Amino acid sequence: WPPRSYTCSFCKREFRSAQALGGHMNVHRRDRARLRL
Ligand SMILES: [Cd+2]
Repeated sequence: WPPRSYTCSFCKREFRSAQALGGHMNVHRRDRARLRL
């Protein structure tokens, strides 16, 4: 978890937001889409 960027844990993806991550983590629910992993 860097200063100018944060992780969702579930997508282990670094983002440049705060509230967008909180919301983006709550949007998590299965894959149900493409993407190899
Ligand atoms: Cd996420």
